[PDB]
Amino acid sequence: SNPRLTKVLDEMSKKPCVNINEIRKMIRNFQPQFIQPRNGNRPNAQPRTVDSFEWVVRIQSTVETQLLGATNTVPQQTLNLDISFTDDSTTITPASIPGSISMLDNSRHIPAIQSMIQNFKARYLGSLQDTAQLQSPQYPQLLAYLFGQLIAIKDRLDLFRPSNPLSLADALFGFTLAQNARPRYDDHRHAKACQGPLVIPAATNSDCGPCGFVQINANQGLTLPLGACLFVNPETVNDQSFQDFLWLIFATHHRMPNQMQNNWPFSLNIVSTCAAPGRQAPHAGELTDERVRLALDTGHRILLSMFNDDEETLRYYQRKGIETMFRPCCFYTEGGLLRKATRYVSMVPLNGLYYYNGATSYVVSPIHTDAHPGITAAIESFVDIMVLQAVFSFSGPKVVAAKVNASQIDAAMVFGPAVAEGDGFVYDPLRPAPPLSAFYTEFIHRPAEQRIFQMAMSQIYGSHAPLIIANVINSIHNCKTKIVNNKLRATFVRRPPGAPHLKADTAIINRFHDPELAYALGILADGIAPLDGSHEYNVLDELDYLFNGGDIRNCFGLNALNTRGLGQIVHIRPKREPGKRPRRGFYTTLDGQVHPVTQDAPLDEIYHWRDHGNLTRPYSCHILDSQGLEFADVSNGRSRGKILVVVNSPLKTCAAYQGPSFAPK
Amino acid sequence: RGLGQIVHIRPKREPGKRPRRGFYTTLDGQVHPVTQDAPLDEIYHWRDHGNLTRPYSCHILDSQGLEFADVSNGRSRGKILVVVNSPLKTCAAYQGPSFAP
Amino acid sequence: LTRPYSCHILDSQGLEFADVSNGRSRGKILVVVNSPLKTCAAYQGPSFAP
Amino acid sequence: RGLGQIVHIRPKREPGKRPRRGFYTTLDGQVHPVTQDAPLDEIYHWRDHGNLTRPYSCHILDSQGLEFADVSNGRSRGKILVVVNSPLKTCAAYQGPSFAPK
Repeated sequence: SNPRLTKVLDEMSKKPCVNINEIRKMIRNFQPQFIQPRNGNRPNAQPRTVDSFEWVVRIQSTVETQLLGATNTVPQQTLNLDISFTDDSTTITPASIPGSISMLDNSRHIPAIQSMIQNFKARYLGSLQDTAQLQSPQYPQLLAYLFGQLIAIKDRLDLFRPSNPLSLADALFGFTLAQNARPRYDDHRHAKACQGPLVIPAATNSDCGPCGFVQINANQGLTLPLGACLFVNPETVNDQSFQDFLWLIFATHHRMPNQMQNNWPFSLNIVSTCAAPGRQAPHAGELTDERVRLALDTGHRILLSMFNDDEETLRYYQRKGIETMFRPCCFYTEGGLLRKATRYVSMVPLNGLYYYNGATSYVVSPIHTDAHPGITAAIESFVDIMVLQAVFSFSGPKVVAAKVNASQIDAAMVFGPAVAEGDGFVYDPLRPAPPLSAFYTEFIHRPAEQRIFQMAMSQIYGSHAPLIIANVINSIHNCKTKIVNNKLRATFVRRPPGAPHLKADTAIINRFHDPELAYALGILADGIAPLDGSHEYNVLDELDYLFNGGDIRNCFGLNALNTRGLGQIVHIRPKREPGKRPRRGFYTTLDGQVHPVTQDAPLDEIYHWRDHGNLTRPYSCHILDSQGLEFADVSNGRSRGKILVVVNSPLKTCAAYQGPSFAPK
Repeated sequence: RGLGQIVHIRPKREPGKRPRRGFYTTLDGQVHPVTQDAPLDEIYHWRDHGNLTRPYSCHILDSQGLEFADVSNGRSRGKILVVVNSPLKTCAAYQGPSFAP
Repeated sequence: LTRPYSCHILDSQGLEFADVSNGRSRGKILVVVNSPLKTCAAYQGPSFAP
Repeated sequence: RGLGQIVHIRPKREPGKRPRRGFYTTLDGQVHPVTQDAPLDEIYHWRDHGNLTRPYSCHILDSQGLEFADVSNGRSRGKILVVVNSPLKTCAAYQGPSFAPK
């Protein structure tokens, strides 16, 4: 019993959303055109070490409006997307909910492992023949996360070509470092990486690279260690690339923050049937580019075999790991927080029994070889943040404002039309700000911003939907981020810890980036209607739609003429009620003031809004309420013409303007 | 002496139409909005002259969309007593005509 | 986390409860319990008052 | 002038028998093919004279398996005005017989 819900569901059924394969196909293979620090210009030559956490590759995209009837031409705007590309952040949390993390099934690792432990094992420990005690939990997650982090290191070094280079292996290990200095990469204020040169662990009897080793032979003993066990044939253990891959994984695991390092120990250790190949501990210049690449390849093969050859969750965890160092940069001065509350993947210490003999499959294009995986991971994340944006805004702007002496019992005041009763909260400013998990959770549980999310994600990803959905929900539940009174100034990565202040002391908490990108990519978009082609506009009625609780962005008939001469086009007068009583009218802006209008007068000096061109803040709630207005016309015609807007962006996907939406017709 | 614990003011949520911020207009045209329900003494004020207030002060010109709910356990309908012992009282004490008896 | 069986109020007779807030006494709450000794059967066990 | 980000060409989206790929043949012999979605500007990329091209040049002879998806709502159904003034405009200039496609 909800007409809007059923209408939207039927629409989404009519025009299925574009599954992610198109996004991957489009983004996989273009190099960035230019990379520069977010605020300013790049220097002549890049410094020795990435040290300013603002460098961001950007993706230009512009809009030009064009129409006859206006006084002068309209200047073009630059809607460009940015990618953080330097700053670090955590993404792994221990919390969980039912679907947040699942354990794989060792239904094809147990037969072989038992048949290989029954024969080559001293004939005095007894016959095992039970195939039921080999039931340790199967959680091969953290390996993929570390793999992703390693790929991220590689990509970050490649993009920001430093002046004096070093081999990726050399930079990662950091042989020629100082006592407690930062690694060659990731050396800045926010950097979180174990400093100092990496230390090889020890010179024990049974070594097989960085991890422990146990053999199964007659004149020996057998005792499976506690962590994970990767049972492999003697052929590969004595191979070369595999040893290098193990060393690389170990190396990237010891650069995590010390505390998080203690939480999730690197417990891998291999068991086979041949003599232990002593640890090699490469140093100075043993590993080189091609050898590293070969090791990466073999490691990817190993991980795929560990995942029951799933390759869709593997790519998921790999993306999530690579996301600690690449991520989209917000676009609105509000502060770019919608991402910060959706970035957590639950995890558990690795464990289980794994057997690896061959390949069992071949993937045409794995993530680790696609010409800068960082960008593709960042955009793969953005294509989800935008869907979340679309679902939250399904009802209204969902503002959160500040008022002094607000009741510390309930924080729900009605703001007027265009803001549904549920949303539109308020909070005292002089006390610590709210936690921002006290709103989102309340938003994504209703059976209107839930089913939409369900079906949209289902269409985007298909069978491997639940995992993402479940996980993101968990992220919302425990997010410590808080709302703040500051601005990002549109040329920063983080709020400058000075005294930026809000224009209206309020924050809209459901906008992350302009919906135009959502339309272009084909994903779901809401509210705001698309602007790419000829449009019939009726100012005399569009403006009316505005003052009764709209937003200017839908009203592309106004922005065109905002200061091109809208003045001598339309007048506003209080009301001409021919009967009961001649009362006067007024309107309320996003602030409290309720300045009124008494007589006929040109519109240009009654509202007088800032003119950006044809790209205004979509959820700014310019006017909340207004009663008693007429909007007379002051020119025959000249208020029922045409307008043409052209937007060309480099990320136009395959099915660009054929996606579901429910913006006013 | 009360009216901070006896009566509250809240916007009217009666129909299913768009919620609107109730407002009332004082004498000088200062439209006052009432968004979040609050105790009455925090929304409107006026000097206490006991029970002799300026008769025609024209306090509130108009108001639209307002509700008044009490928050005291049924002791908002009390009785009061007033005594006016003026020294220029005459025979026809209160027998004169009026408009609103 | 209050003591489960503290047996606070044994009995009461003749009492009424009326709210004095404009319809914001029926809110929602969220609780998170990330214990480190969670097992596979997270919450699938039987009970008495589901 | 920007036809590029207006229309895409893709091989074919036949929902049944077989996903084969498409190609076109120019006036020369070469039969260079098209496999995936891509902007039109780098698949044909013809010389631009303005609004007066060789009328009988046979730019493309054959093509099988193409779709021409649109990549912008509208922006591909507008108007155009061409003015040609020549000094030899005769008396009855645009009132002569012809059989060009309607």
